[PDB]
Amino acid sequence: SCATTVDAKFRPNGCTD
Repeated sequence: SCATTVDAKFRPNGCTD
């Protein structure tokens, strides 16, 4: 899972969850 603990805008743009 990509957006999970920290932030979606910190992790890569268009990542698979």
